[PDB]
Amino acid sequence: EPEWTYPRLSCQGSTFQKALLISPHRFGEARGNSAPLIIREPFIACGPKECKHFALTHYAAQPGGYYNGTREDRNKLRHLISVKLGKIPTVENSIFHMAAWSGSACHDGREWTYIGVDGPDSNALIKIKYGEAYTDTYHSYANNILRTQESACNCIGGDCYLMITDGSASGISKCRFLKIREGRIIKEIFPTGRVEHTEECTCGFASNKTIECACRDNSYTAKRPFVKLNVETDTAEIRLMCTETYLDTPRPDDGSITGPCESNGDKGRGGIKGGFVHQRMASKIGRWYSRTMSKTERMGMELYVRYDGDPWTDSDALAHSGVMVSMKEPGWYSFGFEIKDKKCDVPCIGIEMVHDGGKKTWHSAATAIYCLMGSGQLLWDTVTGVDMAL
Amino acid sequence: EPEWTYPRLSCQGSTFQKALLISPHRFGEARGNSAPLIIREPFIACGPKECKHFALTHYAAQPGGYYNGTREDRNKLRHLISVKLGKIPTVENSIFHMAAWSGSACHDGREWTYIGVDGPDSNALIKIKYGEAYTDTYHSYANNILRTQESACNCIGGDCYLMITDGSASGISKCRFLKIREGRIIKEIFPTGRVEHTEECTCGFASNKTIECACRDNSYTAKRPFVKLNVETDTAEIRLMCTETYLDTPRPDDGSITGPCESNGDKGRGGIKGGFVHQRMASKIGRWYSRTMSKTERMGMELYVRYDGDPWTDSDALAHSGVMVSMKEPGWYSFGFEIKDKKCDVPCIGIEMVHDGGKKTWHSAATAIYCLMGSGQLLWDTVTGVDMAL
Amino acid sequence: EPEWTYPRLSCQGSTFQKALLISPHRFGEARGNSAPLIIREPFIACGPKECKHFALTHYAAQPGGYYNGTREDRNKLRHLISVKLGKIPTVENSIFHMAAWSGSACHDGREWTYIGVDGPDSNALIKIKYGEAYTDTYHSYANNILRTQESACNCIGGDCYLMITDGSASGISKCRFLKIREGRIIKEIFPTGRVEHTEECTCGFASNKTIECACRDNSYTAKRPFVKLNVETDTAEIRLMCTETYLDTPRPDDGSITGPCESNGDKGRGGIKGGFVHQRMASKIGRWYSRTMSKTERMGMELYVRYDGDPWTDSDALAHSGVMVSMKEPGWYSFGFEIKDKKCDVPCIGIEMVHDGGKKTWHSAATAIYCLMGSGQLLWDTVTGVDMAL
Amino acid sequence: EPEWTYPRLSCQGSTFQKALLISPHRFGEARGNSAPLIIREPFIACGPKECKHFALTHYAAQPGGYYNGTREDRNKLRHLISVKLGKIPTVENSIFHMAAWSGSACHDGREWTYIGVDGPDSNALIKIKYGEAYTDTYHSYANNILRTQESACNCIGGDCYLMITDGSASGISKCRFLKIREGRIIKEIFPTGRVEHTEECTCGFASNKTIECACRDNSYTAKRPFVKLNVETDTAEIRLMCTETYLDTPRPDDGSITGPCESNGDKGRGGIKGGFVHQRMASKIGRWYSRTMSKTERMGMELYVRYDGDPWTDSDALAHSGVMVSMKEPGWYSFGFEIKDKKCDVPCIGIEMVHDGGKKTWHSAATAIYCLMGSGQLLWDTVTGVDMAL
Ligand SMILES: CC(=O)N[C@H]1[C@H]([C@H](O)[C@H](O)CO)OC(C(=O)O)=C[C@@H]1NC(=N)N
Ligand SMILES: CC(=O)N[C@H]1[C@H]([C@H](O)[C@H](O)CO)OC(C(=O)O)=C[C@@H]1NC(=N)N
Ligand SMILES: CC(=O)N[C@H]1[C@H]([C@H](O)[C@H](O)CO)OC(C(=O)O)=C[C@@H]1NC(=N)N
Ligand SMILES: CC(=O)N[C@H]1[C@H]([C@H](O)[C@H](O)CO)OC(C(=O)O)=C[C@@H]1NC(=N)N
Ligand SMILES: *[C@@H]1O[C@H](CO)[C@@H](O)[C@H](O)[C@H]1NC(C)=O
Ligand SMILES: *[C@@H]1O[C@H](CO)[C@@H](O)[C@H](O)[C@H]1NC(C)=O
Ligand SMILES: *[C@@H]1O[C@H](CO)[C@@H](O)[C@H](O)[C@H]1NC(C)=O
Ligand SMILES: *[C@@H]1O[C@H](CO)[C@@H](O)[C@H](O)[C@H]1NC(C)=O
Ligand SMILES: [Ca+2]
Ligand SMILES: [Ca+2]
Ligand SMILES: [Ca+2]
Ligand SMILES: [Ca+2]
Ligand SMILES: [Ca+2]
Ligand SMILES: [Ca+2]
Repeated sequence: EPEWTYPRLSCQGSTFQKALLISPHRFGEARGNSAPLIIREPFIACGPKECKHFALTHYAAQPGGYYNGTREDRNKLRHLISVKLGKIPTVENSIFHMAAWSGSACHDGREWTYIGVDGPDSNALIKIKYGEAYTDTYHSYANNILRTQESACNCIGGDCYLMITDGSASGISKCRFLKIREGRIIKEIFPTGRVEHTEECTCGFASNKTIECACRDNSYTAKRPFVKLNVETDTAEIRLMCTETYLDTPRPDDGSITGPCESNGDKGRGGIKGGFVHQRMASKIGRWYSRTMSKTERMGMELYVRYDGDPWTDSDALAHSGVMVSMKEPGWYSFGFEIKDKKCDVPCIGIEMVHDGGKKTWHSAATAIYCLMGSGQLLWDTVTGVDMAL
Repeated sequence: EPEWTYPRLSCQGSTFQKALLISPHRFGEARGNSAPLIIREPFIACGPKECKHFALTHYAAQPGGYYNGTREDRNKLRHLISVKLGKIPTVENSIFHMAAWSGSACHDGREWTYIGVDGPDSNALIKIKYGEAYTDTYHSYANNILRTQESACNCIGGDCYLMITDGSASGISKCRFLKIREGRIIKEIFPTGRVEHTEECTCGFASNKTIECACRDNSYTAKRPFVKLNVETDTAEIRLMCTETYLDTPRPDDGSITGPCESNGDKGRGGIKGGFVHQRMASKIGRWYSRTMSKTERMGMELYVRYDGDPWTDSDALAHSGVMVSMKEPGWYSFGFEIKDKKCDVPCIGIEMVHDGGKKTWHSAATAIYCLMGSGQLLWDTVTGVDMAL
Repeated sequence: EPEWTYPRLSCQGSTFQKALLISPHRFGEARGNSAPLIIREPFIACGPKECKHFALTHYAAQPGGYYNGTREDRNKLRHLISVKLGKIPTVENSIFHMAAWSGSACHDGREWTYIGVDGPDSNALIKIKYGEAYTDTYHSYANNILRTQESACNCIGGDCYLMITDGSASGISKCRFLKIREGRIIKEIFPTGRVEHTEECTCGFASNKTIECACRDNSYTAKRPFVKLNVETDTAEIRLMCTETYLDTPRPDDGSITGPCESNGDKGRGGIKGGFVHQRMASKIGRWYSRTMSKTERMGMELYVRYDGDPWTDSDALAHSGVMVSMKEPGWYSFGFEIKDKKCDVPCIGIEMVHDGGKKTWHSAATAIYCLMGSGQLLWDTVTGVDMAL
Repeated sequence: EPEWTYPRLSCQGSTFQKALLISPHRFGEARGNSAPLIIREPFIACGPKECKHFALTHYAAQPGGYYNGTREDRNKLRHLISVKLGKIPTVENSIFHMAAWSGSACHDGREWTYIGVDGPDSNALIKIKYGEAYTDTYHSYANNILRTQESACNCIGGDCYLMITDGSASGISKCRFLKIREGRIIKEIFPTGRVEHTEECTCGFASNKTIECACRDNSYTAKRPFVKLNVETDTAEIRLMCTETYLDTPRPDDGSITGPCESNGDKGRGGIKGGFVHQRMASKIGRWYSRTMSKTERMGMELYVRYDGDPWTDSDALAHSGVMVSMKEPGWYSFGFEIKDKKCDVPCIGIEMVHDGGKKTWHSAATAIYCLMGSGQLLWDTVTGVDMAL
């Protein structure tokens, strides 16, 4: 039958470049004839032959009559959808997978696993589907909005790992990792370390033995919670990223948080999901990240890379590697993913560029993709091109 | 060739949970750019690899100009259509299988069999199609609207069984079962027992030897005719469900039908097609059923279960297992179906949620899907989200 | 590689029944959101796994701004298109195959052959495509609108046969048959007999040795030219159908043409393409035909069958076998085709139901399908359901 | 695996004929319900099984609200897109391959390679994608709009060759050829000879050892730079076509450029990309070319051929072989491509037919296709049928 997928060394390259923009709302004018779905929280996951562009829709299209409520996060209509990457996610092109206001998905070499969360805020539910079949669920353990990544989960040898968390957006949210095999939870991993708040982890394989995640702390710091998960022992430990280049929004000025690596610092309340992807080379490991250009608003998006070291102990600034979205453009969630070439994996970061005109109108997003490509430096930025008044 | 499908034991689990909502008319606004088909009597049937969401279209879209007639049942334009479960049944996404104002379909492991009925009321006709080929028909035997299930037929080792019935909607309608192999009827099975009115059976496998059906009596009782068809002998017997939880609409209060199990009781005229699906375990069988929350109108929908016992003699209440559709929301036909996971079958119930705004405007439906998924209790209900004035 | 296709015995059955209606313009209202293509001359051809519904479009959709000219037969924009049978032929669902104002197509077991005719009226061109590749052409031999069937060609052992004709619509048009193998003309067959005018032949296999065609004579008779083509010798002879049930429109009353089988009779000028398909049984051959209900206008469509005999010498009336389209509905071109079941072929007749409001508005058609199905008699008729004012 | 593609001898034939017209804006009326994409620089490339129709979209549809900018060449929204040849390149039918304002693509027998260029004018970048994976890039070497073919690249035994160029549009632009294998550049080939300005090469195989290109000189001459690239040594040489039939637009009258073959002549500034395709026979090679009917404007398009000889020294007129687009109709870029029949290759030329209504309104194009087909002479021209005011 198909072989189980494993992380492979990354394809040769030393800079990211602009790849593709899926800007569905370039076709949503009242005088046009299209039906782009109103979405937020897009992410991409690839199998050996194809990538799927996922998102949580509000089950409404532009132009339409259901714009009121599209700036709300959770409700009974939101669903996990996808199209093949490169197709415009319209009413007719998309697949509705399950009811969900928080999702994830990944391919293990043989089939797709889709994860969706819905239920009341105080008692929500992780629902897992493997192909066509709904296969398992997991219960709220802290009864305050159980939720997951909003990016791809990660499979090795048929075991797919997924961060879930539950708890207050203003207090404690201790995340946990599920090991899912063929749609069924075969292990629950309870992390050790700086565990007071970890959510919206962007995860990937550092090697066949370790998964790493750059996460969001919505209450205490602008440094990202950084997870190291040993896949063989099924143990995880979390400590804050020590780099002075704080990747969350809001954040203080770089290098202004004094004291040891663990110090929380100022402007900790609030957050944003951030891009992170690995370049696995025979000798070294590159960790690529993205953060907004604004320190306080979801505007702009810049690339950073650091080779080797320990993200937990190194205060050194990450190397600035290009402006993907200028400060004039919206820069909201970003996520890492990998495209499978014939013999190696191509690391990419995707960026959600939300069209926000507030609650009085529709609310949705475009997705920009940057990927490792050749050498030199990043050459061009992405604009969505949408005028929200049309 | 691929091999014939057989019922297997159900995937482990102990509660249903909200799975998927296909609400096409969320995109049918006059200022939108979509063409959801006007449909009624939706149902789902799955093969080894995919599920198809079938329905009986009025061959008209919303927005459109052919709303006069969409509250009629039978007319020369009605057709059986489908999309892969998860696609929006729109004009371009659907496949039109045959002219039909009554339908069923199922997969035997190798190919799909589609059943449609059309023709004048006095002389209607069952038409069978295997794949692309029209293979056989069956004539009206009581000359009064020959009709069928409006839910999946059931195949075992290549033999697919189908309830057909014929006769007065407020009188006698003695059903019969067709045994169809590769699109040709190879046997007629004439049931025994309480046979005066059985229609719209929701059937499935209780094991490899027995198919059971929960049906509608539109004339005499609010209790459901319960069919047990022995697949090895190709014989069937029907008796009324004895449970005090009357599953039909309209119905009297639970437990008010005094006297022996077969007593018809009060508020017998009228009916609704009802959900029913089996959870086969090694030494226990679960029978899951759905009924409206209103005793008289097609509003709401609640889940019920009972493990083991004989439906024909057990007067005990069914155990209530969640509100799938609130009293506020439409709850029309419901049906059972199973999804094929790798080693086991997943029981589900789907719910037709009709948008009823009277004869004065368009008429159509959403489909809500609930499936056995994990443990605990059912967490959330479904709303269609459609404002019929847009 | 795939086996070459051959005619097989027909599936068991003794009556045709209503199968499917593709009425695209049920979705073309000015207030709707669809784009049905404006077409005429539809036909269907099936391979082992799928049928394709072909037609000549005017390269215009309803609603639209290019209605003027859609009642003209030939122009530089017309093209042969198709969708999979059961899909609505819209702008996006259809495939444009080649420029063509006269077409044909058939599958030989391995690939599809598409034939299209365009060029000036005095010097047009047969163009043949095999899969993606344009492979051959044939030249006008009488320099007066070279044209072909407007129905499926017929392949046996990899040789596909096709009627083409050229000459005056009011005078002599001596048809010829091409034997095409893998897109290339390997033989030209010059018919013998009553050859003064044969066009728009509907052809099919009577056996592995003989192809037969019921054709149109636009100038001299209302009896159809009937072709018998021996596939082994590659010779064809044509004589008029002798049945008193004249299948052309216009036509005199049945049985009013006195004299021998060859007599032309009255009301010979004008014509219509007619349905014809074979039911090949081990012992006997049924020839199924269709003609309009009106003797003079393209209104209504009735089925007729005759078993055995010689169509050239038998004056006997064909057996009336059902009203497919009533006299209130449009009945224009009709064609035969066969659907491949697992072990046998299912004969069908398709009917073009044109929406004609004259030259001041759009002009297009619906396609109704009737197929051999069970026993008894034909039970229901087809209406397109379209109101040309919406 | 499948094997590598090699040029083969061409299918037998001696004239081109009108094959297919893809006119998307026949469906772009404000009162219609379609979304044809606004595109320019279309081209076609075929693999063993299918052809893809590529183009450079402005990421806007007709009707729509983003027409300001559609007469620009380079901007951050331009993307390489495709549909299977014969599908209408609409918003939902197309696949968006990468951000690109200059492109090429071709199939090597196993997979597709897509090439896009974007980035600032002074520092643009070639991006290569093999299948789904972004595999390599190539930097600007003259810092003045690095660009490529806008027609198919060409693969032999897995090596795909591509013309890239860089430099002033009214000065020096010395092209280079990239040899790409499975999406990675394995060699740069620096041409020899008349090298001062070569761009938008239309390339193809003259045999298994030589690729030839007919290119555009936008600065100095109306004669086309003619490249002969030896595939075995990976060396190229460029000299101007000596034919008195100048293939560029603008151009002086045929034969007015006096002096030796390499004389630049008059009306050299400005240009157009031009069609060119080979007809390989056992002992003769046919070179087919297209040019506008107007000597100064992009109006009309005529076919020309010459068999054998050396394009670099033969001053003889090319033989005129038909009007494909009349003086009345737009004739913009043209390109060559080959379709793969079972045993041989079919030469074709496609023509971009731009709808030009000025800067004041939308701008886009149809594509007309002519292919070698049978014998005789070319019979009919192509019109787009689009009224730009609708
Ligand atoms: C489950 C849920 O509602 N998650 C929210 C998320 C969350 O709200 C914060 O992370 C605080 O915990 O914030 C945001 C956000 O954009 O700030 C988007 C998410 N929207 C959705 N996932 N639908
Ligand atoms: C054959 C037919 O017309 N079936 C009717 C059905 C029927 O009248 C009752 O069951 C009484 O026999 O009622 C209903 C209904 O919703 O009450 C829908 C069905 N409509 C369709 N399935 N088309
Ligand atoms: C090639 C052509 O123009 N054929 C005509 C056809 C023909 O005109 C008569 O058969 C007389 O020879 O008539 C008709 C018709 O509907 O009467 C339709 C055809 N339309 C198209 N094939 N486009
Ligand atoms: C790279 C680029 O911008 N190419 C231009 C091209 C160019 O200006 C000339 O060849 C001079 O170098 O002209 C034209 C043109 O139609 O004249 C189209 C191209 N547009 C695009 N392919 N996007
Ligand atoms: C991971 O392990 C698999 C299976 O043993 C191997 O194919 C793959 O190349 C390994 N990845 C590395 C070395 O990064
Ligand atoms: C039914 O029998 C088949 C073998 O004939 C087996 O594969 C399947 O598991 C059985 N299922 C039940 C529920 O007995
Ligand atoms: C036609 O010939 C083929 C090949 O010999 C055979 O398979 C088929 O059954 C024959 N058809 C008849 C007997 O009608
Ligand atoms: C080129 O060579 C290949 C074998 O390497 C052969 O298949 C093909 O026919 C040849 N074509 C020409 C034009 O020489
Ligand atoms: Ca924070
Ligand atoms: Ca739509
Ligand atoms: Ca009842
Ligand atoms: Ca006639
Ligand atoms: Ca459309
Ligand atoms: Ca020039």
